[PDB]
Amino acid sequence: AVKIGIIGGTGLDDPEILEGRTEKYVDTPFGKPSDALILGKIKNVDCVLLARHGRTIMPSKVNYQANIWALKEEGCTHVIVTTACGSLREEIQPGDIVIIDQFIDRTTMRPQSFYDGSHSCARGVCHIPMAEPFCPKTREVLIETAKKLGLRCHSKGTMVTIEGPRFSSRAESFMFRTWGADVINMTTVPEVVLAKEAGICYASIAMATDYDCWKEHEEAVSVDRVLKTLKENANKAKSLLLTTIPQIGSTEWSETLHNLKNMAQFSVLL
Amino acid sequence: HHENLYFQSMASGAVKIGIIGGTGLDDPEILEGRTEKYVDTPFGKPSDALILGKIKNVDCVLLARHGRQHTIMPSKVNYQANIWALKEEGCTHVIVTTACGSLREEIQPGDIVIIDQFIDRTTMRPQSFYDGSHSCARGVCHIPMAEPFCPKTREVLIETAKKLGLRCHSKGTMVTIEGPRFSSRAESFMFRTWGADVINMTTVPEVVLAKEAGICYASIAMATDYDCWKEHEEAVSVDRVLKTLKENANKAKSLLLTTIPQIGSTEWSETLHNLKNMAQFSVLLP
Amino acid sequence: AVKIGIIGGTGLDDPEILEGRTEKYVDTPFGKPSDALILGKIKNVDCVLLARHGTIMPSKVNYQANIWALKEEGCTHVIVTTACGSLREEIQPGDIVIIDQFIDRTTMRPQSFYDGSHSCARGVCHIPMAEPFCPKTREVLIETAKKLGLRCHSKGTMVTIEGPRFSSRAESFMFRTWGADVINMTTVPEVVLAKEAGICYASIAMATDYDCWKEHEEAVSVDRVLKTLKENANKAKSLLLTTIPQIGSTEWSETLHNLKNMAQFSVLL
Ligand SMILES: CCCCSC[C@H]1CN(Cc2c[nH]c3c(N)ncnc23)C[C@@H]1O
Ligand SMILES: CCCCSC[C@H]1CN(Cc2c[nH]c3c(N)ncnc23)C[C@@H]1O
Ligand SMILES: CCCCSC[C@H]1CN(Cc2c[nH]c3c(N)ncnc23)C[C@@H]1O
Ligand SMILES: [Cl-]
Ligand SMILES: [Cl-]
Ligand SMILES: [Cl-]
Ligand SMILES: [Cl-]
Repeated sequence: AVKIGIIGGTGLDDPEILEGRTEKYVDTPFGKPSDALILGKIKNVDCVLLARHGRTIMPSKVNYQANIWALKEEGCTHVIVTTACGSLREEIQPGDIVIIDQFIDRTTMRPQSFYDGSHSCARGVCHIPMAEPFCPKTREVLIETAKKLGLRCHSKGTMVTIEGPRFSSRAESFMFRTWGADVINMTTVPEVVLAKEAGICYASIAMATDYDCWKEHEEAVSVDRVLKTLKENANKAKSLLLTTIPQIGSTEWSETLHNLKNMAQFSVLL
Repeated sequence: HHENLYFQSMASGAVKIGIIGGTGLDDPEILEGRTEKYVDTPFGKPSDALILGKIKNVDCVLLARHGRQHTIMPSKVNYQANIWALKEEGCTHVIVTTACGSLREEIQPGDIVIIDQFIDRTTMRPQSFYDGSHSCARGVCHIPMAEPFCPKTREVLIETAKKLGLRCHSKGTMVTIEGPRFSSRAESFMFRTWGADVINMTTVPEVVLAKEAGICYASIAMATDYDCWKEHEEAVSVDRVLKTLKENANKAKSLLLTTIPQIGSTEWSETLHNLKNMAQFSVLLP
Repeated sequence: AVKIGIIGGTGLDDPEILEGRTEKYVDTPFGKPSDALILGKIKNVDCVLLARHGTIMPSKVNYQANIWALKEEGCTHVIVTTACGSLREEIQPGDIVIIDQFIDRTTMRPQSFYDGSHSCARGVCHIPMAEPFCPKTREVLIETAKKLGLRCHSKGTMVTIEGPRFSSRAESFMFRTWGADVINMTTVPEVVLAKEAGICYASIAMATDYDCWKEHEEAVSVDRVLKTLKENANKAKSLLLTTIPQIGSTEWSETLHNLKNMAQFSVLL
């Protein structure tokens, strides 16, 4: 029974889309999620929407633990998120989609495990594998769905997640390029890590909104530029989600989820 | 439009320089109309009292980063309180000095580096005023860092160093490490490959916060050692840094003393207006 | 008077090895060590054994308390063993690496005793890290590995990640480009703190996997690490046991004097 948690689900909380709507504030052993969980069906598939920043909060301080724990406890099998990001590559243009497959962690202040010694709900030490952080099957549906829509889309990409809330210096932007990063943001880590500990199939839709500050004869990133590009291109990620959702619903998952569950279980030392 | 014109003394309808690490400037021969003032901020107490006065007829505010008696690790300096206090005093500009390690052969111990970029290797440090917990700084601030250092100040610093005939480097990338330990040799080498030119423990987040405050910030970096990457050269130690600082402090002091009046006679309204705008348009609110 | 603190001393707590055994729980100004200190003689050399995980995630190990306790017991030397991932083809699972450098990728960890909050450690300490690992110990380790005929690497850079998660593949690749050779979760800040304490510290790294960078190879997992450790723990144990008496017979007065001076002259008061 597929149930899709959606974080950053641009415009999905709408009576024309979300049927049987219901809104639910929850508590978790890690605290309160960013906002109420919005429950309903989209194209006959059970979904749970969660707004990452609420509606106020810096990326460093988002309660990623509470957010993922809540989605797990609601019964989500899948999580699909959207994020804005900066492009670190010429061929990734503003407005393009990137179905990211890897990350580089540049965060510093963020808890990244549920298994923190302090919670009876998550006993022991968890060393979760991260060789493949993102759900391959969901990513493949995202890719094929983008092609069906005729959208500019990149099939793979490495996201460097910085601590923020400041944007990167130019020396930093250049060094990230040399480390192999393709796109840059402030939220992928530790969301992806925690979803993996929870045995959830997690994938990210990244939309490039600027070229950070590395580029020649190009204007550097600002809040205003991001906000304008998002406004011009949000419709893309929304169509992609909306078209992906029913395909997730009709796909077989038992083996995929069984392996995720085993991987998470055998990562824990008691 | 408006020209700032005078006629028979009358005009129709203001630089203040915060100085952090201001080597030897707290001296009656230099600082005229001295006054000393302990302050509170919404982010706590600054490292030390603010020393107020005029230097070559320009209003200045001196602040010791490690406090009087150099008692605090770079990780635990209250950068928020320091920058907020300088802002609240009315500083338009901040000029700091820092010691640093050289990562490049051509940056010799004793050389000045007018840095233009940084690489953050800190881990423990608040880097914004807009932290959700202060009514004085509401919302989320994503401040741009493409050009972290005030270009106009940097230019005056460069041209002033040339006038004095000092060995000086016009650009440079500072890697700021968390400390208080110095870098391993593997770290030192990797920093070189990332493009860092000098190394220290304080530039981040001082530079970031000044930018959020709409202050024109520049740094005078003085190389005191070659860190530990170098052949037929002895590695950094507290004692080597101290010795090199002592031999070379007169340089940064002259540089400042000669820069100060040039900042005072330069036009800033447009520069500060743009900084103010950049800071304002960085903040998100519902 | 040589006294060897041993962290991760796989199988040394045994009546056939540790003579005059005694077990001692201690308090330090930085809290409780991971576990009791096990005191005794191994091949007539005074040792102190400490179990690093006592259960506890690497981020939350009390490295300060562990090193302080070993210092307070009089340890002149610390020799540790660590599992690690290999970032190089020629460092095979089961190999020993006598590491000589580190790259810090930790974020949450106190790395000094001189934290402003302890009268036992007043002021600011800027310890040098050009040579984080005791050269003389390392040389004995290398020569001893050769005598035993073990596969051993004379140098190596350890990247210490925060954990508890393993690295992504993008991370694994980038660590290679930075010059790291092996990967773990504990070397930093253990090595740093031992240096502040004036202790000659060296590390025996045993590769247990190839992390996740490699082709035609299966990625790291808790189960793979554990299996490889089980098959190869004997090697580090024989190496320690054979190193210990050579440390005992070596002259150290100048080496320790210089470490003591280096630590002392690092402190601003
Ligand atoms: C209300 C809409 C406008 C928001 S602008 C600030 C957002 C954008 N987020 C992602 C983001 C896009 N480009 C980036 C870049 N170059 N570097 C790092 N992050 C990014 C992070 C952040 O919290
Ligand atoms: C005035 C007291 C001098 C004590 S020496 C330690 C000082 C020097 N600061 C800068 C500094 C110079 N060389 C460096 C190097 N190689 N790496 C990193 N920082 C540096 C950092 C620190 O707070
Ligand atoms: C006895 C417990 C075994 C559980 S496996 C997880 C252990 C192994 N430690 C070292 C370790 C080996 N391979 C590594 C890799 N690829 N990356 C990072 N650390 C490693 C870190 C950690 O605390
Ligand atoms: Cl880093
Ligand atoms: Cl983000
Ligand atoms: Cl510094
Ligand atoms: Cl480890």
